Amino acid sequence: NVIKEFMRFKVRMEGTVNGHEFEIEGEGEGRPYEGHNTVKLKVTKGGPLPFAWDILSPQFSKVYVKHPADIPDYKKLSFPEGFKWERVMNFEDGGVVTVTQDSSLQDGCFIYKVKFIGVNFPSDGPVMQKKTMGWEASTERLYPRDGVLKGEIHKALKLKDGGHYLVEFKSIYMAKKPVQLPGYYYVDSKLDITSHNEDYTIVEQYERTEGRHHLFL
Amino acid sequence: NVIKEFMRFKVRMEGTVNGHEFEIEGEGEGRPYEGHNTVKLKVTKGGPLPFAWDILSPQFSKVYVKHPADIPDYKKLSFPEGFKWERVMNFEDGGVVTVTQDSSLQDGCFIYKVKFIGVNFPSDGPVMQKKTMGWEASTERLYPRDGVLKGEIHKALKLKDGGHYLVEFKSIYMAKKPVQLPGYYYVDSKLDITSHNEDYTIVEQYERTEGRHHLFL
Amino acid sequence: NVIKEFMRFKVRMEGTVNGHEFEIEGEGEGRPYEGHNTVKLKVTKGGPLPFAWDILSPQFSKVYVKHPADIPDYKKLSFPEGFKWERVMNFEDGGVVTVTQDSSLQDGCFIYKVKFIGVNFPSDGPVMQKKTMGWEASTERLYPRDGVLKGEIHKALKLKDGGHYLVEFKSIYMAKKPVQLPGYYYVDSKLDITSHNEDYTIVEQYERTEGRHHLFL
Amino acid sequence: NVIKEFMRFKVRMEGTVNGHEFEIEGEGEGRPYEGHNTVKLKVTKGGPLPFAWDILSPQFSKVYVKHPADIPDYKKLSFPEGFKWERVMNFEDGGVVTVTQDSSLQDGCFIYKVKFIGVNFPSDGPVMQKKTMGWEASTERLYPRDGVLKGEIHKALKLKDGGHYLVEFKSIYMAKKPVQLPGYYYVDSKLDITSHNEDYTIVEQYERTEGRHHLFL
Repeated sequence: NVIKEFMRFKVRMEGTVNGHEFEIEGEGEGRPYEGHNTVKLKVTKGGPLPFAWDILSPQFSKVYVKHPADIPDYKKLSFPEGFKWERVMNFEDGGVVTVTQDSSLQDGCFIYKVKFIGVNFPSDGPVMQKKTMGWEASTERLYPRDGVLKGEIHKALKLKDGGHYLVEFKSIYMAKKPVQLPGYYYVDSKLDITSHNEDYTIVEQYERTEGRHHLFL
Repeated sequence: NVIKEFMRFKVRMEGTVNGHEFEIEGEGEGRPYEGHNTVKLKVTKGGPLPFAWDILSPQFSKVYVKHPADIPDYKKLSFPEGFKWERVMNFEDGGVVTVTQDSSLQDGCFIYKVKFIGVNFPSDGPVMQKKTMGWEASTERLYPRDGVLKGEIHKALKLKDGGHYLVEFKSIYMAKKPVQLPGYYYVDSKLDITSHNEDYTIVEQYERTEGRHHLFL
Repeated sequence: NVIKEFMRFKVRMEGTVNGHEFEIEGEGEGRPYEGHNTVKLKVTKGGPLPFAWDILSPQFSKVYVKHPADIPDYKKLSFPEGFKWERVMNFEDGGVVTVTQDSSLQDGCFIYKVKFIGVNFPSDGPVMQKKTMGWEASTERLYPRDGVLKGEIHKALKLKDGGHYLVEFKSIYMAKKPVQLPGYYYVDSKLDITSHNEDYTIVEQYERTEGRHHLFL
Repeated sequence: NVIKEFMRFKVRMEGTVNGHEFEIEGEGEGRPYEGHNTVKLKVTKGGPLPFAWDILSPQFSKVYVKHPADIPDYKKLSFPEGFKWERVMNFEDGGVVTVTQDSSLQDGCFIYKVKFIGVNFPSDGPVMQKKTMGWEASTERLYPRDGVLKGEIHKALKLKDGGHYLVEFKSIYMAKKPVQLPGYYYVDSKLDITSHNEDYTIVEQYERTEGRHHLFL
């Protein structure tokens, strides 16, 4: 087995939001079978960011989702080769983001390569004015489709003046080799920003993430 | 107590799907504080239906959602006056449905009046070809907004040739009198068709529905 | 040919916007082959309306669209039997409307029966606060699909304090019996509110609508 | 004065579609005040492309749009500094694309830098199976919003076996310096693939694009 009880990872993101180009690099670690992982990020180019860090936080590790024995762990089974993941984030005020990523395993460490493009965010909106205060804990709905695994989430960012800023996530997970696909299931996640410097150029995150069947089944 | 341990309801739906006009009348019952109810429906006009019954099933009782003590039960608190609910159902193949309903209390019995309009369903699609096999259990994401309660769900209809037919639900719950609104929370639901006649003109449904905080909190 | 150079019509709408029920009845007339028609409406029940009239204005006659000889006039050809039309109106601030209609012909007079359900409009939004000042002239993109005619438009309502309120229209035109379908084409339209009383309970409208190929063809 | 009657351009694209990375370089020319331009493209990395070329064709020069004297030419006025343009392409089968671009003027030649991310395209769909055969001529609806110029289009890809594959374009044009914005208007366009080799690694395109008021005004 190539996936140990403790695994480290390296991540690199090249992105663009409302015309602003940036590059982020980071290191992370966690326990794949327990559903715990952490990551320390640094904005290497284009810093400081003129937008909310929160839109970038869920783009930095679903191989770390704790899966019970009866639910095929598609993402873990895809290794050593790995998987690719794609995403559409539809924000309630017109903002749209598409993400494309490659997950590989090189010398016992997971390697993540992310590309991000965020467009149509209002200048006076919560993203461009940094009015967000982290994500609420979420629940993803997953199912097999077109030979790959897909998942959707109704997420929300908490606001400074109170209230929520709603975002719909549509994710696609694609294995680099044909492996076992699960049926209809759910993934609960809670991402927290554990520490950050004043301008968000150095950020530390934590994520608890577990897969399960619906409670009524 | 205005809402008793055991409550009955009467429901009437006037609808249109792909130009086909129909009317449905029903009678139901259940336990509001336990999170479960049943309903028997009869197609009084426009029978037999040339589309999947399943798209109509979740339009026939959220006052029956079991809520913990720490989550304000907005829908129960709205009574004797009651509440109105509205909904948008966005199907993956282009089909769209808007629903509008009024919930009142007349002489110890809940009265539900539903109006349904379903449009843009492909003639060769699972709705018009009756290829659906019930809903999978679901999880609604709720939050307060614009002085009322809103909730969204990523639902799915099971297909007989295998696979899923995806539908996004967007619901709005509006009290007739200003009552206490809850915060961010979730409602798990599971609707089953318990019995039906050959042409789906007489149908019986069961729904278990419970409110809760996200499992990681 | 059952459709003459001058044709009259009568229309009735039963609708609901944000829980508010209403009924509208009207009489109209126009010239089918010239591309223009007029209509006088009166709110028979639910008057005065607490929302903007403008959202109802495009639901009151596409058989009146002028078509050149080289573009099959599907809607005119559908008569004496007639056609049914359905619509989805997606507003930028979340408001969603579905409309279903039946168009028939009785002794030289077209009979229109409309059902309208409008949901999710913000209470402080331009619809519920009556801040709209009529529609801008529009351009519909049409094409045949699933044995019927479809069309989409990027429309906009002019705002009182300046700016626009965007709405995407998705319409489906369905002949009761199969008749010749056109290919890809466009329809230019301009609807005007010619007169109205103070509370919009009596309203007169004018529409100019003509079909054409794209100008670069 | 800076934009001459005849202007040349260089374009570079770094993109990803369904996990497949590619790079495209090209050179074009045309007449800005007349509303027409040409471009020759070469796939420099990731060739041959396993998807339809057509989705990339409209990403390679709106400074070339012929504008009448009464409609402020925002994009031409933005020069020598230039503009940035962003886009969302919503395909009817779930595919989503976000594009971000930078347009500048260097040594009397326009320089275009494009980043493209395409996600959620079905493996058996029109894009991944190359079932498309060019775009139909289109009509963009433009308006000023949030201090910038926005435009939406209901586009369509012609299918090899007949019918259309629908795509909704949402574009945002942002000048690098505060310049005069137009009002509500339209842009007609027709993009043709004039020449290509067997695997689409070398492609030549032509575009005729002109701005105008609605025909009824």
